Amino acid sequence: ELGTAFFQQQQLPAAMADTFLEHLCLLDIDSEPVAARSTSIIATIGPASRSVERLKEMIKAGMNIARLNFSHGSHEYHAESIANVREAVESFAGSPLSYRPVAIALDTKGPPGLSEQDVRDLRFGVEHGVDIVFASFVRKASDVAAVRAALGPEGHGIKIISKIENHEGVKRFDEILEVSDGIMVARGDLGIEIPAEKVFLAQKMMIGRCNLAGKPVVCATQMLESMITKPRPTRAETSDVANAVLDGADCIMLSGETAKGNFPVEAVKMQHAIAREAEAAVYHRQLFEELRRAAPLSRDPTEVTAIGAVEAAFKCCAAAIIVLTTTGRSAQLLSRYRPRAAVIAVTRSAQAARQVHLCRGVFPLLYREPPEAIWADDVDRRVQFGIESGKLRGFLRVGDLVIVVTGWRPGSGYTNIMRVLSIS
Amino acid sequence: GTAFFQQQQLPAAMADTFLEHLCLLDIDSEPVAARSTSIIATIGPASRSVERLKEMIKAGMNIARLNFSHGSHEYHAESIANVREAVESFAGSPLSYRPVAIALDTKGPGSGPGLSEQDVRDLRFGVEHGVDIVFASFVRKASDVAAVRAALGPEGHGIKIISKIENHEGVKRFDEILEVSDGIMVARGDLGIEIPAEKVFLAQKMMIGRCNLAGKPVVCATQMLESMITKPRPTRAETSDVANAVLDGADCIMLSGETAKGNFPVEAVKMQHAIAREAEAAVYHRQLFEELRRAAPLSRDPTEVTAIGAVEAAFKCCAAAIIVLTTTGRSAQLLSRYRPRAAVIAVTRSAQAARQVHLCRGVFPLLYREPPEAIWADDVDRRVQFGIESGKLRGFLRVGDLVIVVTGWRPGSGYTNIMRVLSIS
Amino acid sequence: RADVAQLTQELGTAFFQQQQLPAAMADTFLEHLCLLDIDSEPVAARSTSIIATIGPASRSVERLKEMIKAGMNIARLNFSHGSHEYHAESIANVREAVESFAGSPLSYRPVAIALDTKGPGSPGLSEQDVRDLRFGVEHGVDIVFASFVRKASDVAAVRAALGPEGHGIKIISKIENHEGVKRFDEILEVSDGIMVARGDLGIEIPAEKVFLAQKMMIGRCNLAGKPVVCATQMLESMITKPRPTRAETSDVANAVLDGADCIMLSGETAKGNFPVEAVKMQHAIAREAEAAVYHRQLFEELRRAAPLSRDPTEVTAIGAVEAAFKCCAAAIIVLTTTGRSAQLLSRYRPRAAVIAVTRSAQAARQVHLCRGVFPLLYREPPEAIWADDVDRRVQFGIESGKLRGFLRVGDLVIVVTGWRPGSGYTNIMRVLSIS
Amino acid sequence: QQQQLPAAMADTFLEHLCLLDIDSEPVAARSTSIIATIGPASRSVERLKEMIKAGMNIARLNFSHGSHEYHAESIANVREAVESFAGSPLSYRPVAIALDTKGPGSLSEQDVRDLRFGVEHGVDIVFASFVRKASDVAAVRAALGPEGHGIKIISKIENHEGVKRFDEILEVSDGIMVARGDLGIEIPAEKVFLAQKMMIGRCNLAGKPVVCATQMLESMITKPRPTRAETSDVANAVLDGADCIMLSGETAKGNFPVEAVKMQHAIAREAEAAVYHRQLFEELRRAAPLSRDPTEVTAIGAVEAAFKCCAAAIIVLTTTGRSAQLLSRYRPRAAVIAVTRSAQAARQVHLCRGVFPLLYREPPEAIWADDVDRRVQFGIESGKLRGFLRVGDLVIVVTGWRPGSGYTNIMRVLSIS
Ligand SMILES: COC(=O)CNS(=O)(=O)c1cc2c(cc1O)C(=O)c1ccccc1C2=O
Ligand SMILES: O=P(O)(O)OC[C@H]1O[C@](O)(COP(=O)(O)O)[C@@H](O)[C@@H]1O
Ligand SMILES: O=P(O)(O)OC[C@H]1O[C@](O)(COP(=O)(O)O)[C@@H](O)[C@@H]1O
Ligand SMILES: O=P(O)(O)OC[C@H]1O[C@](O)(COP(=O)(O)O)[C@@H](O)[C@@H]1O
Ligand SMILES: O=P(O)(O)OC[C@H]1O[C@](O)(COP(=O)(O)O)[C@@H](O)[C@@H]1O
Ligand SMILES: O=C([O-])C(=O)[O-]
Ligand SMILES: O=C([O-])C(=O)[O-]
Ligand SMILES: O=C([O-])C(=O)[O-]
Ligand SMILES: O=C([O-])C(=O)[O-]
Ligand SMILES: [K+]
Ligand SMILES: [K+]
Ligand SMILES: [K+]
Ligand SMILES: [K+]
Ligand SMILES: [Mg+2]
Ligand SMILES: [Mg+2]
Ligand SMILES: [Mg+2]
Ligand SMILES: [Mg+2]
Repeated sequence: ELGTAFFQQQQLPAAMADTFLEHLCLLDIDSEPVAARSTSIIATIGPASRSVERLKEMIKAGMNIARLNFSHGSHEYHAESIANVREAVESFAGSPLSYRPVAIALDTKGPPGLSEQDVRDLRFGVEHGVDIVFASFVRKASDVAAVRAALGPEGHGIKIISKIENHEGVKRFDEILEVSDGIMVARGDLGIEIPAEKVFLAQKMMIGRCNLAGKPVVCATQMLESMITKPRPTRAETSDVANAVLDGADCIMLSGETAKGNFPVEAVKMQHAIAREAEAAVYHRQLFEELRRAAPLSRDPTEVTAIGAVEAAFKCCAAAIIVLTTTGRSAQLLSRYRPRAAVIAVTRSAQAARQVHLCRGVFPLLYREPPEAIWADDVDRRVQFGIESGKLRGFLRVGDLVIVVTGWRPGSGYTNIMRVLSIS
Repeated sequence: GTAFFQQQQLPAAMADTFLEHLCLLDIDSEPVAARSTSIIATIGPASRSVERLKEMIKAGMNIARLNFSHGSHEYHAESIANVREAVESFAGSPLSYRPVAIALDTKGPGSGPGLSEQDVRDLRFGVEHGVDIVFASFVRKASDVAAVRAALGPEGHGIKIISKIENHEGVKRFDEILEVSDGIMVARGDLGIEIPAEKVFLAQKMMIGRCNLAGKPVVCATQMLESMITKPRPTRAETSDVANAVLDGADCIMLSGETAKGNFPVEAVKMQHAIAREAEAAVYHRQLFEELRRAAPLSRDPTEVTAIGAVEAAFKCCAAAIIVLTTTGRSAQLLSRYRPRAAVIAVTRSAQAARQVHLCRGVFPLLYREPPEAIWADDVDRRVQFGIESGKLRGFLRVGDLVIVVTGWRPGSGYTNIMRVLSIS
Repeated sequence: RADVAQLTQELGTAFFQQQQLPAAMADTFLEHLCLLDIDSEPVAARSTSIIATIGPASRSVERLKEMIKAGMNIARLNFSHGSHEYHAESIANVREAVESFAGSPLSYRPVAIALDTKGPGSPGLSEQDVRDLRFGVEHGVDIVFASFVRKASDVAAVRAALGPEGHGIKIISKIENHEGVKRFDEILEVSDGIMVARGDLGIEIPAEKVFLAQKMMIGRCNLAGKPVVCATQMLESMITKPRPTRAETSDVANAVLDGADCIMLSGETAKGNFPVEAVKMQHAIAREAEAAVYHRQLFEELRRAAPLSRDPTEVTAIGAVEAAFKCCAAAIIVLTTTGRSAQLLSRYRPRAAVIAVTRSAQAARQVHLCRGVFPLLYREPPEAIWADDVDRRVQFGIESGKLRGFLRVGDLVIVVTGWRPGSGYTNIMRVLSIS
Repeated sequence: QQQQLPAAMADTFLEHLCLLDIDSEPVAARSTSIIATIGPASRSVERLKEMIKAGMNIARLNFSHGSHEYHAESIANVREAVESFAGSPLSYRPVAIALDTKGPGSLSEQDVRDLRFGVEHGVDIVFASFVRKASDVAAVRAALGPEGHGIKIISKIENHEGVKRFDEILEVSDGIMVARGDLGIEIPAEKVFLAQKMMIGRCNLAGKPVVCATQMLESMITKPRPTRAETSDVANAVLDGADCIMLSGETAKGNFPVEAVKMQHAIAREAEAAVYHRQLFEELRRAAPLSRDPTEVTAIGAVEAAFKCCAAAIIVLTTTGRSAQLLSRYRPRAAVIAVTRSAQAARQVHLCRGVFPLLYREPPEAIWADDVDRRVQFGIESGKLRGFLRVGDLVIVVTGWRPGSGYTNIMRVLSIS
């Protein structure tokens, strides 16, 4: 079986609780997190985190997405930062146990319409192959359409994460989310635009609505602010990181903590440590039931397979859900049900591998082997790639159970199969 | 469509509380799904005619009960043959053929402590005549079940033993009896004499609840439509009783004198069929599925893990059916324990398993007769297609429906591990 | 276990093995069913009232005394049979048997008298019904079971036929056809309660659908806080046989589990060979079924569904029921003029008996329509100080409770009273320790 | 509607989060008490008057700093600023005085001296530092002597042993303080939130006050506005179920002590309206054990009645504060207005969330029933003056059958004016 020690780790006594109150009462500081950290860390790259050597330390500390703030620097400066990130990422393309795809996100300066500088900076993003755009001061659905249009003919695969920074953005949230790929709760400007004591209501509301819609939500700004000058954060700061994860955030961000502060690597390490602890403390019993009850009935086989797979993973305490995905959509639909099992996404798309870091609990594996002549053989080779990487990284052991999600024919949009596999 | 959400008590099924669920029950909401609670009809003078048995199979009879408290071995062998003859008269159309189980109900131990000598003889008769199930009378402890198992010998290992709880000791030792039995029968006639009559409903509801929790079949028996022995229509208490046995969670409902000796055997089967369909639509699945899920323990068995994943997927898309390939019936039983609204269409080559799965609510057995294909994957698809074709013929499926298909990774029993979402074309 | 540990040490483990208390503490309905125990005996008094149809088998004063002792709470007179002279003799015999026990509170049982109308037959109120309803007013009947109610205007016609003198009579509309089921909400709004008349309903709609109509109407009446009666063929075989069938005992238990305030006996008591035994059987089943009710979910659902209220009687009633559940109160003693304060307690389905102390003989008979209400008729002349008249009535309920099994030394009771005399001013809840 | 009522009616916690509205303004009075540490920046009588008006309910004196002479001057200045508002008895705000001990280090003689100072100066609460076991609480209780029988002991959990022995400490303490500063050094900083949420949950279950403390608005020591993490932290302590929130250096030595109190007040009001009462009340009620105590039985009946009619307040007559504490444990949305003649109980009841103490200084009526009705009308008049009540509102009134402590057993539904 698994043993009594297995059921004492990763807050499993608190997870089995019949009420939220009992769940809180059963939280144990001695119950150690075992699962890999599922909340992605976005680190803002600036003078303090630009060097190739510093970026290697940040990748090792847990950075998944590199943010380039186009409110500062120049095109030449950000292109050098992008090249340094790509160089530090590719320095691990040898050791499979260390290679990790890192997304590149462009944060716009902001706006009567889209600013001239935004148009130029967005074009720069397309030309430099950025994966994500954090669009500043989004107030309505037409602002997202303008950013979408500026991403031109070559950039329609770039993800647009709309930053909600003012009262109008909060009030028009539903129409913005409908046309955006995700949302960033941009607390800095939001805390100036609306009373500071109301920001938590906007954060909790937007995270809840994004979780319900199955779209990524980023919690941003001043999460570990004091770490710009101090080697350890305050009690309010560690609490804030933990509570953003407990709220349901897919990503957490570092701004000045990594862009200009004295402790960029330590700030990433701190976010990693807190997120792991907070993910184990999530009350999955009620969360899954509520995501289940609130999500409408679906006749989309990818959505139907995803809920079946997450239910199966919870039933056997599956070590992982291995999904084959071209666009990342199959992994995103698994992620919306918040499984405790890691979602190992095997893809041939280098861009999808970087973009799936926006989805909580998705661990991308970029597959570069040449295709098999028989499609079913090519599928099994990718499933075994996910198992062998999982074994290598520590996610899996022989005798573990995994859930495998695939489709019935090649190409995106046909996911409809869930298999229960025993690791051999 | 908007009309779809009007039928099969779907407004009452979406209710957030049990009280609102009751308030939304609609007499104009027609049941659409196939009747999932099995009907056991006791065979007798009123129901041994081969032509009368054909009418009863068409009316909904799933299990033929042979009461060994009456008649000789020669009488019961003629009952078995008349049953098999009426069942096999429909084998010429394999897409509409209905398997019918044969159950032997023992006389019991009487003033005796354990397996009576007559029961030893009757049980061996059952093995020799290939009965599918034994309804073991007056089971009081786990050792009574072991004695019935021993009397069936090495050749009767596949026969299902349903322990009849008919007295206080059986109720008090219920847990140990259920652990070693394949299922339970709430034998209300003797139970109502052995314990105060006003307490039988507590024993019925408790045993049904515990069997549902254990995932084992439970039969509600005796006097369900008693007045239909002489009258063409039942009383208000009788229709209520049938509906409430289904709402309690019974897998099977039974007819005794109503089919064995009465004047309305076909109409008593039609009546149970009509009530069960209405009551199944009125089940509050929202709470029931949540509770069965929360109470079911964690499992490392791939059949069990696939079953809950498949039931969850079926609810998510309002799947018309869950088509499962099964050798012993176990994969269909594990689907059935989560009480899906979707019909569990079980495709099997075992004629015995096809008969025995009638004990599990919502399992519709299809007997596959074709010899195996050389390529195993093609043999699985042909059986899946046979389920789709049978389901289309029988009204379970239409083009455009979504179905969940449950299969395994290699031949033989015990390897179910795959769930597929399929669109009917 | 932690929420019942101190109370288990105080009241004892035997207290918590009775009245299905292990099944009542269950966290799910499934676990609640699994914990039902045939050895867990009912302790509480029977709360679902029994309506017995009075006919040739149950008319004698001596037979009626046996039926009152067996548990009959409401005597039904079916105006589809007999004559005015026949039913007046039945009424007089019921009143004579009821008053033969008027010697003390520790032995008095008030019994309501209900008139069941013949019906309209082939649209408006029939001329026979106008005559029969006038008979009911003249003979002081407490309730009218109005046959074949199809719309709100049918109820208004019955109310009009009762005249100015029959304003206090309760109108229980009988739902017997498809139109009455479809127009249920408008009928319930203007009626005092409902009767699920399963005999005609089972002929008017498919017999296999009657259970849906019964469960729906009971649920809606529970939600509205109005009495609902389950009627017809509950113990049918007991007309000739001394014991009922397994379906019949199941039906009675399920009507109580559904949420019915009253259960009825028709030919079972009017013409059968075992009228007293039929009443005893319904009494035995109802007590067992009341203990098996899953109060944990039921109370939560009645609370969540009941709208917010600014009526102090309504606010006091929910507070009193909550307090009674918290301490396992033996009773909730309420002072009432019309029965309304006791009815508002009853709508939350407390496990504690609602002992209603009233001076109104009619209200004492009519509160039998509400599940768990035990009426006590107070006969003493008023005290000079109103506060001391209130205290005397509360003590009358505590004295009847003490020597009637209900209350014991060391028991907690919840007492519900008002701030001024007259109907409509209930607003006080007190926790009292009995000594 | 206002006070997050659309989010409060939600059928799931997820839908409740989705319905939270920045435009839905808080209407109810702030229920989470603010403890402000008094030091050089908040010592002056004039500064203390502005802090009382900003929302300070409990004045904390940290015996890790200063001297007995210094803290006695602080106590006198607090009492002077509090009494400057006693001319209007319908608006007078009681303020508790809490002594925070230095601690044991490697019961110390320093602590024995400081605890006797507290008894001699009439302190209402002792924040007992570094509590590791039930015997540490007994030692603090012994040092308070026979004259300090009524002082509330709030045990500070600041290390691994305190967390592990939490249950035995809570059973003998009056309440708990989650002392996050030392706890964040004694255990990994990323685990403190688990200890905070667990201790708050267990105290809510036990019906005992819990204080969230340290670095809640830390940046406000030098800056006029807090960080986004800080406002989030205050809101989350209230959402966790904390009865009190604390300010240390923010009020003791910082440049913006009044602004820090105003900030905690503003956040707490917003966070209290965002509490999901539908699930919280049902969980507190299901988990609270069955009781034969009439005060306990009346308290749940009164909270249930208050929710049923959206009562503006629950007015309770209490001697020791116990009847108000038993109402508070069910977390009613209605303000618990506690009318008390004891000045000590009025100060100590600030430890319980949603309890608003009213000190009774009117002459006693000759008839006891008349005396009770006047204390009840006093609650109504103070409520009307302070904005808690309006004509037409419904209030729940909780009283006893006989004078003296321990006889609460009555709940009445009253319509205002
Ligand atoms: C002042 O902080 C901000 O307004 C927050 N924005 S940021 O965290 O993305 C951030 C980016 C940057 C720098 C600092 C910095 O905090 C910076 O000093 C800097 C300096 C020179 C070039 C680029 C940057 C840059 O991108
Ligand atoms: O998540 P996405 O983008 O829909 O990709 C899922 C697709 O990947 C697969 O599993 C395998 O497809 P490929 O063989 O083309 O990689 C498909 O069967 C399925 O439709
Ligand atoms: O329910 P059972 O008896 O375990 O049978 C399920 C088995 O049926 C199958 O689906 C088909 O197997 P066969 O080809 O041997 O019939 C197996 O893959 C699976 O293990
Ligand atoms: O239930 P009802 O009909 O509203 O009667 C309750 C009334 O009974 C009382 O408790 C006592 O009133 P009386 O003295 O008129 O009998 C009132 O204070 C209260 O208004
Ligand atoms: O809350 P406590 O400490 O039990 O005190 C509440 C007490 O207050 C009262 O309401 C009034 O008491 P006093 O007359 O002593 O002021 C009592 O009836 C009740 O017992
Ligand atoms: O731009 C941002 O990140 C903000 O304003 O918080
Ligand atoms: O054997 C039976 O069917 C019974 O006793 O009810
Ligand atoms: O009228 C009735 O009582 C009936 O139809 O059942
Ligand atoms: O002593 C304290 O208050 C702390 O350590 O947080
Ligand atoms: K920017
Ligand atoms: K038999
Ligand atoms: K009639
Ligand atoms: K200190
Ligand atoms: Mg900004
Ligand atoms: Mg029998
Ligand atoms: Mg009729
Ligand atoms: Mg400290």
